[PDB]
Amino acid sequence: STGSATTTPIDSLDDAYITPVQIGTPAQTLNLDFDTGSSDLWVFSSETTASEVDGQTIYTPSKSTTAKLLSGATWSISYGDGSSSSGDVYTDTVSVGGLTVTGQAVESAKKVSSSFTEDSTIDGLLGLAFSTLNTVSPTQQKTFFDNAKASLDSPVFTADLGYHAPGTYNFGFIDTTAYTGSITYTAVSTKQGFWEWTSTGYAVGSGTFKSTSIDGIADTGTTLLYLPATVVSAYWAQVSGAKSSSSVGGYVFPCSATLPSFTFGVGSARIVIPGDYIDFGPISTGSSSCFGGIQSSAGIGINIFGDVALKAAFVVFNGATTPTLGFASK
Repeated sequence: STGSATTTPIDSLDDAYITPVQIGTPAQTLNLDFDTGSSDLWVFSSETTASEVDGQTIYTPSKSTTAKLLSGATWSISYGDGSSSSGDVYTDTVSVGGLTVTGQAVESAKKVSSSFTEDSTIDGLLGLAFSTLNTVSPTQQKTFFDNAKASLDSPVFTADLGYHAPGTYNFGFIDTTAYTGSITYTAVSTKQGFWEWTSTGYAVGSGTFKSTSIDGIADTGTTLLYLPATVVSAYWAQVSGAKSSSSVGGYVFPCSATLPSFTFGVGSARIVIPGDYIDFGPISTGSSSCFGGIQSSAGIGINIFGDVALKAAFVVFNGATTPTLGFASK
């Protein structure tokens, strides 16, 4: 089997991408944030604290003939951005882009933190990290991809995120029309439950490539590219008036700037992030200070190849017995 679903920026900045997910019978379509940096499929639901729902589409398990309470199961998750959600769990039929998993753990939010409530466009998350990170207790649950894997033509999904445009998540096949050149595959460590790999280095603009190992995660659920402060300083040093602002919480640059590209290495291959991808627009409406899409990972404890990096590539999440990560230009 295969699935293919369009993923759509939630706003003009590509702050996140939502992918329609059918849950239950008859289908309830929720727009979920596919997150290769987490392993919970959780949704706004009929159970979510009413004051914490503001425009989201909710899953109502009671309207799904295939929903079953996973008795006693609860979940609680805190993301790298300080957001959180928790609740109970149903099993239900979940389809993504024509690919159906029966018995998917659908984690029903009772509580969501303010950032979720405030984002009316995101009805929940569909985690695509390793199921070892799943927060369901006392019985940890598998991700959608883990549940689908055995049925897929190939144990892979691909992320083809758009810059200011829809992209595609494919399950079980590699669209050889979706990228240029070859896919370069690179080793993954699952030791932290992430799609963790080692970039072979970087270049800033037309600058010489710096060969240096950068351990990071391929995280579709993270907007920006978070790299060691040395790399990020090197990048922003090439933008007149760019500065790290503690008040704003990262590098800002003059909205009048033309950003340089950022290249990151995948083995001997190079993925070029156009400078426009690194522009996250005014820090506040009407500000002439723009937020940078390349930020220091120093305060995180992990480098994150988020959407800024991944949308420059066709990315293969190879969930074979030995997982690997493929990057292609597109």
